[PDB]
Amino acid sequence: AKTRSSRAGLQFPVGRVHRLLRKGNYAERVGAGAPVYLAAVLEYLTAEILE
DNA sequence: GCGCGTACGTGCGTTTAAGCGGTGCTAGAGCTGTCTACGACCAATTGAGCGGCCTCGGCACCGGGATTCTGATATCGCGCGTGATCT
Repeated sequence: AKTRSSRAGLQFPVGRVHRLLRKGNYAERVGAGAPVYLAAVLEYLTAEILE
């Protein structure tokens, strides 16, 4: 699978989250797992609200 | 506004443990050196996401109907008071 969400088994965009973390002036560098973790958390909260 | 009653406040006595000074021990926070692997950066490219258009059906509108339901009165039942009868 190409998309990083598919690798992480998520419906939210890991690539977009990584890009925002980088172009958000949050830190000099952004780990590889931070976008995955944040996408998973956002997906969980979205599902929790939508249920 | 009035009246009650009781529950905090003020004060004195007793008790507890906070506080201060002192010494000891070591746990971990900080610093230093070294090294590796993770991420930024770059290039290529292709595919996921977005804009737009179309179809359709979920829901907003309107009309008619069922359903509470809120308030009063009144009827009926129950309770209290007064009158009549019996003991």
